[PDB]
Amino acid sequence: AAQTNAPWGLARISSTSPGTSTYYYDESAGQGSCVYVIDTGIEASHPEFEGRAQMVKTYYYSSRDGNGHGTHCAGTVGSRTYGVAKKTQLFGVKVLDDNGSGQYSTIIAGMDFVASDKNNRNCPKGVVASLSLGGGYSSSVNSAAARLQSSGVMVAVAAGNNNADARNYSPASEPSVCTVGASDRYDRRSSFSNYGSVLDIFGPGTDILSTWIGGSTRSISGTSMATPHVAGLAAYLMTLGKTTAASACRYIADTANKGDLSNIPFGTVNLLAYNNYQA
Repeated sequence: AAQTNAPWGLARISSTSPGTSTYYYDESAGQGSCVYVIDTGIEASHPEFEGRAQMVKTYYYSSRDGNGHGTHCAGTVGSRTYGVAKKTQLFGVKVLDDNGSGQYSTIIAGMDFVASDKNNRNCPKGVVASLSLGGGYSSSVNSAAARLQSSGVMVAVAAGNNNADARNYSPASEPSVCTVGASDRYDRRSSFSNYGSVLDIFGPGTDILSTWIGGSTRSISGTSMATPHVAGLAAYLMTLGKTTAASACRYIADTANKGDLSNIPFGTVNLLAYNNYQA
């Protein structure tokens, strides 16, 4: 399938070259997979989600996304226009308040929630969790992400926006999850993207158009935007039967566009997420 005039990041993940504007993907489109978006919530009523998004948990007085960040990330996973996996099911877990902040204890509870809650959902092609969040190093946050992954969920986490080594941030520094850095439309490392040995993959993260609250759209930048590209890609590849939750990160790295990014420091992988879809 071909989506013309797609956001640059969607076009990038199906291309061997930057500078194109059509997204190419297998029509299965993540059907039968599920992606949990652990964030500020999701505006499930947005027409871009086509009824495929729902809130499953909040730790606050509402499950509504009063911020926009979680809606944007969910849109990159799975919205009809802005999403990688256009037929996946989206489940929102509101661990972040409407100012975008959350206590680590609530974030940990949300991760353990997903590990159990997947047993209450129908995801025959597999389960992914997208974590566009993080703070300073925490062994307990890392361990929660490790448990979620161990439980059979493909966990993708943002590397962080500190232009520094991700070793000092969590859950970015957890080895067993998929830590995602950000690139721009010219195949440069995004100027804010963290780096380091713990990164597994880069995805589009500068000037990413997606859904926003109030039934709107907007373009924002961050490793928070790169992470859902990878989460959606995992869901898409699992639906195709090309990988599994336990190995999706390594499969994405194995099949990535290699050596095409600039300003990647020595010791950080030079790998850009790629669906290898051949029409």
